[PDB]
Amino acid sequence: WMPAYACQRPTPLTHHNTGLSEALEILAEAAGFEGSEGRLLTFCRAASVLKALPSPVTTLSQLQGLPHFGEHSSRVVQELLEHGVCEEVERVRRSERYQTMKLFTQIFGVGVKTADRWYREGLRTLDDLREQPQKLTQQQKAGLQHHQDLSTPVLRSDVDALQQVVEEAVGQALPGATVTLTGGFRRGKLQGHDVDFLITHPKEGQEAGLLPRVMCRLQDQGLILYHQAFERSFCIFRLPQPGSWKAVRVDLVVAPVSQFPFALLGWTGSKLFQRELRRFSRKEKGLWLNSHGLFDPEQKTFFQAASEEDIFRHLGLEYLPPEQRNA
DNA sequence: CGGCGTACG
DNA sequence: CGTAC
DNA sequence: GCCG
Ligand SMILES: [Cl-]
Ligand SMILES: [Cl-]
Ligand SMILES: [Cl-]
Ligand SMILES: [Mg+2]
Ligand SMILES: [Mg+2]
Ligand code: NA
Repeated sequence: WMPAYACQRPTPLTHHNTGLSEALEILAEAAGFEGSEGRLLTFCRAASVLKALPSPVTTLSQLQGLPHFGEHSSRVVQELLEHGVCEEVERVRRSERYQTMKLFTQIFGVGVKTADRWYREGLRTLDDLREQPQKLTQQQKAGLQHHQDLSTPVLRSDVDALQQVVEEAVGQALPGATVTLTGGFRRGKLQGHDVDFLITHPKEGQEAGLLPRVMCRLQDQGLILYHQAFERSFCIFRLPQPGSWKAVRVDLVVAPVSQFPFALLGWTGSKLFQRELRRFSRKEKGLWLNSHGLFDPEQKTFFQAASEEDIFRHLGLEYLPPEQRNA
């Protein structure tokens, strides 16, 4: 009744089991902070199953037969159904480890391994990190300086303004080039932690060398607070606000038009949706999927796709619009 | 038990 | 090591 | 942690 891969089922942005999925996602996050990738994936997948259900889970029997619910995930749900709280989840939430790893990994430039090393050195607060800049990269320095703004949700209102500004620079860098909104906003989210754009040009090959030209133009307009031949840029942008401005994370990616469907699919996400789709591709269909293409390793050939619809058809999956990829 | 997505900066 | 979905 |  419920297929086992998230790419086999529609997952809307808002759903009927918000509280249950949020709890499982706490345990998933905590597993990641400990390096337990398998447990992170199971808890993420169990959470996603609940997002795909057509109505609220009210009784434990409704978990019977659902993929990715075993003893542990089912006990979490049972406790939430019976008591409104799961003791394990609440213990994680208030733990010094969870709170500090979350605070540290939320920094742009800091991943689990860096956060964990700082944790073991006894560091606990952003001010702890500011006092020891000897230990910070230029990227991490930027992430820490801008941390407060970057912690403030980006709004869909902000996105339209940013896109016009990116389009202006893109059009000077390469007339005819296009800018497409991707990531969470393309899936219908009303706010986000960053804004994701995919850039291409209708004439194959004309996109070569494009992103340095775009970045130089944005920098000359005073709009770049931070950035690093390249085709992906992870920037911090200066975004107007009434009488002031705020820093916003923006990701720019260039793809040749031949690869655009694959890049659009990949950069539209969700992150879990894409991992599940690539796992499905490889394990169920024997095809290797990434944001550049879809490879048949028996015939040693790449599938040509003109659309995301083509890619779903290639993989034998019913098409899901971006708004239903919120796994 | 093995597997757990796959890229670029 | 970090980044992205 | 769960699937196959
Ligand atoms: Cl694990
Ligand atoms: Cl300004
Ligand atoms: Cl990729
Ligand atoms: Mg995003
Ligand atoms: Mg992004
Ligand atoms: Na980070």
